[PDB]
Amino acid sequence: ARSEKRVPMTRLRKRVAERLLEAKNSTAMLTTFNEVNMKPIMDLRKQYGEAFEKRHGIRLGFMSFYVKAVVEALKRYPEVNASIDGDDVVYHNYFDVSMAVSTGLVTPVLRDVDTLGMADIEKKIKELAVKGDGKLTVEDLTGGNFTITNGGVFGSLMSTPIINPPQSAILGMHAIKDRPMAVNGQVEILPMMYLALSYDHRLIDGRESVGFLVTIKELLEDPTRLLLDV
Amino acid sequence: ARSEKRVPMTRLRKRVAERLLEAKNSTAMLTTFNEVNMKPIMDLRKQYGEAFEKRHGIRLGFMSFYVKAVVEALKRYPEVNASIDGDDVVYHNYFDVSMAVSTGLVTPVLRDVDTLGMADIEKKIKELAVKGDGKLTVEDLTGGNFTITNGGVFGSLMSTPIINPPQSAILGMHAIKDRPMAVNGQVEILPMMYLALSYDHRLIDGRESVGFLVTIKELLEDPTRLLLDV
Amino acid sequence: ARSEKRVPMTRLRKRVAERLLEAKNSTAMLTTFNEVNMKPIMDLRKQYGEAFEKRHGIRLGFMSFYVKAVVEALKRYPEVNASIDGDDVVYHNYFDVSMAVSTGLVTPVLRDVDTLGMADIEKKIKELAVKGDGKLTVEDLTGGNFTITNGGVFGSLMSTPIINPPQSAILGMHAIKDRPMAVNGQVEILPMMYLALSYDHRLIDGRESVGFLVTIKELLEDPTRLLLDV
Amino acid sequence: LGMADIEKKIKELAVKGDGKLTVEDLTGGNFTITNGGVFGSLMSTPIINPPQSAILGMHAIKDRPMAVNGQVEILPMMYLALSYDHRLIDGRESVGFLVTIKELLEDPTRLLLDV
Repeated sequence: ARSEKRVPMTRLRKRVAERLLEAKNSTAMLTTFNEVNMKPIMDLRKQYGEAFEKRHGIRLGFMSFYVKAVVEALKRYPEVNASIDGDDVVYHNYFDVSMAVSTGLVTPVLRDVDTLGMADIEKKIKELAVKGDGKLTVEDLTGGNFTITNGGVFGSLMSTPIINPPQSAILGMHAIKDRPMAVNGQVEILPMMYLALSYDHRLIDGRESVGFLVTIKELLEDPTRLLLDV
Repeated sequence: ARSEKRVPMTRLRKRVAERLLEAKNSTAMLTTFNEVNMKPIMDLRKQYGEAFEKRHGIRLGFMSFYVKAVVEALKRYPEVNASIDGDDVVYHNYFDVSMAVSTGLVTPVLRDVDTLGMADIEKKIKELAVKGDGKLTVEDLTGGNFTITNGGVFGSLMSTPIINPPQSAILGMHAIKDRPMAVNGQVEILPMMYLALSYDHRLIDGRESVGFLVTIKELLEDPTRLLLDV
Repeated sequence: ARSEKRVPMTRLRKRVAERLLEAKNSTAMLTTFNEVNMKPIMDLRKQYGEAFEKRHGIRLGFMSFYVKAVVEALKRYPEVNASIDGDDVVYHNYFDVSMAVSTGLVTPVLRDVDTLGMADIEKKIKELAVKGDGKLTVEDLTGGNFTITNGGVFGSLMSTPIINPPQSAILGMHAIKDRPMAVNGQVEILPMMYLALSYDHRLIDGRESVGFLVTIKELLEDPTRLLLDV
Repeated sequence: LGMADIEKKIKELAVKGDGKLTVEDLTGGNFTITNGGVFGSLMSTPIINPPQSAILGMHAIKDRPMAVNGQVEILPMMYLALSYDHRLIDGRESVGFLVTIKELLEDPTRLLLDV
């Protein structure tokens, strides 16, 4: 009933807090943005949804497309898939991608997503999403070379994600909103989504950060490009 | 007439500078953005402007709407209305909102805005705006749980506000510009304004920061929601 | 063939890294954004391109327009053209503008651009761009009061540039994209580009940062304003 | 001088025309610009002011049909007369001198680009 209520910082919250503070003071974090047209993917889902479910027992969603795109990007830009280890740059020759799941929020790791099929990525993601029960073992919460954080779920237009050290970058998805867009001289309404790539400028430079995000944009706007490799 | 002019840093400027530098190194500041359609409010003002003035002797402006919206948001998200006191989280059971007034810029405090009527908020805001004469006593400049900073006045499209410790977040208004928008399958021009909520990620998390801003968006786009509480 | 590859941080990369990290911890960097309509300039270039080339032997591009606009802005806001020297504010009475050229990226300096003609600025910029051969002497890489960094070249929509100490601000250009825009009640497609001005809030305040960017916007949207001084 | 400045100085002299015009003001000058549109002057022949070599005469701005990219449109047109001492200034120059004026007046931006 008094004007101020002091509640002791729980050890967990206290640990997290220090982490976040050191995450921002240890790195030279910067953020680059871009936008993507979710029309193509949304159509793929409308056309092959049922088929995909019957044939794989798992629903086709956005995530597998994002993860597939991220891996191809990580493949073209190993710098973004590397970490800084004191006086070293540790290039990882594998592809583990951390994926934020609500619970606070937690970062379970999808391992070797470069070898997984979409149905598979769709299943694993569900596993972790489901384990968020509270049965998330730290053997699940460790590692990861890159992180993808969703936020559209809340109605997030655009924002600045915080890096997750020792990782070098983080990709933040946002809400898909209809937005007027110029398309071949004509203005048309498309389901647009902003992408935010925050990165450690100590390791990753402009050209790369930009190109990394463009690549994601390209492969998401026409998944077929994954196949042709253009 | 020489190539360089060295002017000694005035003690005031020097104090401020150190503050700003420690404000950014002490916290894990992040920024989340969104946009609002100022059409509704602008209409309320056109329709009831005169009436409001005659009946209250004060002009109806944007501020009272922003402050009312902020308080309701602060009410739904006490975390954003709390501070971090060393090893504590101090939840404030009252509603003081700092409001940046030009002069440098100064942060006078509106106290217990949760009990004020719009006419009242309109008057108090004027008082402080007027005292910016230079009769601003520190009994006015202290406290505040949250801060609202206007910048549209200069033509600011969008930007990143800096937190004002010990406060946990800050809401930055910007210029209202006509922008094509998709409205029920049709593109229409609306008076849009971007909102930037910068916050201390040590205390406030994504879900909250996002939801906090969405709520503001919702209540500003239809003030009636304040009444129905939806 | 192993999962991790450790490559020693080269001394150069190591020096840079420390710099970037201290650039972000020493200052209270903030970023303000805006957008510009590149239609006007693009037309000037289409109309007078040939003429300009024949008469000056150098092609007319965007850069000279940006630099001319920046100088006029720097002239109206000396604070942005000043540095912080320990306990001092060093106002520079000259106009050197650092310009990022790819090679990593390097910041050659254009000296006294306030006295240069567009043809001249076009030539000098080419010199440095060409010396990027790798014949860039540090007598070229030193100094600079402000920095302009291009990124549209990569497809950069919008981003946050990092300040280059001892400098106080940095202007980041981005990709020019057609975007629907409201123009006198009618929606029309214009070649729009976002501008990001990051600045040291220890020295430069909102009003100034905003106004500095608006001015750039104004002079770029109608170069004639440089002549009339309005 | 900046335009604002030229605008002020011109006013000074226009105002001193009080009758406080000192010959220290009335001497010199390399070229002369004479306005006449003020009276409704369509076009005319200005007289040179020796020792000067030429003189530019402005005239009334009148709407006149004009061909503009295959289409006839009404524009606020004004004739320019450049009278000059042919002993020193030749055709090519007199013509080019006037064209240049025409160009820079039709698009002031050209002053900036220098084209």
